[PDB]
Order: sequence, then C-alpha cells, then structure tokens
Amino acid sequence: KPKLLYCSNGGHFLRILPDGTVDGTRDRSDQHIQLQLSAESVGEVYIKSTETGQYLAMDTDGLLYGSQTPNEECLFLERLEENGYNTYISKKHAEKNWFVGLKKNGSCKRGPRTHYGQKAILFLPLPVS
Repeated sequence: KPKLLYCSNGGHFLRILPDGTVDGTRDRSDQHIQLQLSAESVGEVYIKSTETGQYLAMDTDGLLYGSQTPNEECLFLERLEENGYNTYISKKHAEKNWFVGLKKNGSCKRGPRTHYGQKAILFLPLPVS
C-alpha cells in the first residue's frame, strides 16, 4: 500500500522526520521514507508517514512540513507526467503552481522557487516491498 517517493533531481527519497521537518534521503533503510498516499477526491492526495502518522504539508512560505493533523495545507494535486514521473502541487497554492520538490542536496526546494521543467519536482513512487 505504501511507497517511496523517489526524487529524480538528487535521487533522494521523500522524508518526513519525527520533528515535523521534511527533506530528502538516500538511505533506503530510513524509517521515515515509507509514505502512504491516499486520495481524497480524484487527483487529490494525502501523503502520510507510516512511521509517525504525520501528513506532508506546505506552509504559506512554500516550505514542506510534517503535519500532525491532516488539513487544507495537506492536500496535493498529483499529476502523472509524460516523462514517466509524477508531480504534486499544493492544492492550497495551486494557482501559484507550488510543487513538492527537493534540491540536489536533498533539501526542500521552496514552493515559490519551484517550476515546471525542473527535475526537483519529478518523483517516482517505488514499492516499499
């Protein structure tokens, strides 16, 4: 049911740390990379941490974070791209085209700094098992 969100940019797996922070990691054994995606409406998804129960979210600053409670900031519009990768846009900031993204160093690429045509936004869901 859960998957790993592999960031093509730097090859990191999306990670939601116990401290509420979100970043990228190359460590396949990391306990914080197993995410369960759940669709609310069609094309709409929640990305929860199986380890902590936290929901992936995007703040008004465009920074990703681990949310203890699902919420409006927790919704993402998933998009299956032509090149084979998926994309996730902040539903709450769609109009601005704010994506989920990771820098080559595995750090979060703020929503505002994101842009289509970027690698940082390309993700690949992979089986955990």
